[PDB]
Amino acid sequence: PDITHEMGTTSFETTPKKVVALDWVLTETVLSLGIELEGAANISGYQQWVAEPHLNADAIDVGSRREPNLELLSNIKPDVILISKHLAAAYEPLSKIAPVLVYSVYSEDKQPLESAKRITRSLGKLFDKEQQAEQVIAQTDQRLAANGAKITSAGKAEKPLLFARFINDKTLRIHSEGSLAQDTINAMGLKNDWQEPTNLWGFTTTGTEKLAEHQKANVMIFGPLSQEERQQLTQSPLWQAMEFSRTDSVYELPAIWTFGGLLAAQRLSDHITGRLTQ
Ligand SMILES: [Fe+3]
Ligand SMILES: [Fe+3]
Ligand SMILES: [Mg+2]
Ligand SMILES: [Mg+2]
Repeated sequence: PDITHEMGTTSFETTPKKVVALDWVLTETVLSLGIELEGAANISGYQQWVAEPHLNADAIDVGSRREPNLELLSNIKPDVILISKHLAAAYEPLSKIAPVLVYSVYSEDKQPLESAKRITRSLGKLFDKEQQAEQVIAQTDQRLAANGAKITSAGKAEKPLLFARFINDKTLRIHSEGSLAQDTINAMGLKNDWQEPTNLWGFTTTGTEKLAEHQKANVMIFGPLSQEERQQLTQSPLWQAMEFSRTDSVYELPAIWTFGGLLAAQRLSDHITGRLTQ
């Protein structure tokens, strides 16, 4: 019955049935184990930026990731509330409503894939889904290796990758050390063209002029992009001047969460493999 999390040890004499997750990677992880959410933070955002796996029908929006709705959470009476250390200032208030477990995929460890495995195992214990947890972990490692072997065998692993989130006309997040994207492509035997320092989420915020020092890369642009965002890239003199634009070496990915878990890594791996070996 005793579960350890980042704020100590909690006992559950029955598996918690009504589950709230207050970040999207914990939402993804709960869903990865075949468990439904009573509530999740910012469902319209999860739908836009995460997309899969699909949240269950009856899931209630319990506030923003930064501002949980305490009145609503009190009314819906969860059996467990899942947060990261990024919401630790809400630990004691949420604790008055229900048992709170603290799990952080993104920490100063900067090993998101390994953290998501550790956390998939803890939540597998919490929900009596340990076998399902071990298979999500094994299938993640299987898919990365197999996709890596395919890309390498096709002679497509030699060109380095640049992973970019569009922020505005003049601003990008480039994903490298500590990013889900980097843990994924490292496992697939690919090279990151970005070697600048990153925050604990695994990205550097940069100007778009920095792309000029990375023209030999295959550029992967995270989805989704708005019509206005995509027109800004299509029409930008800077982007159209870059070698990767002239050599058809720019790929727009679908909506896959850059701060997601094992299922995000699986989907990102599949889509990269598709684009590089089509
Ligand atoms: Fe939010
Ligand atoms: Fe964000
Ligand atoms: Mg999140
Ligand atoms: Mg990003």
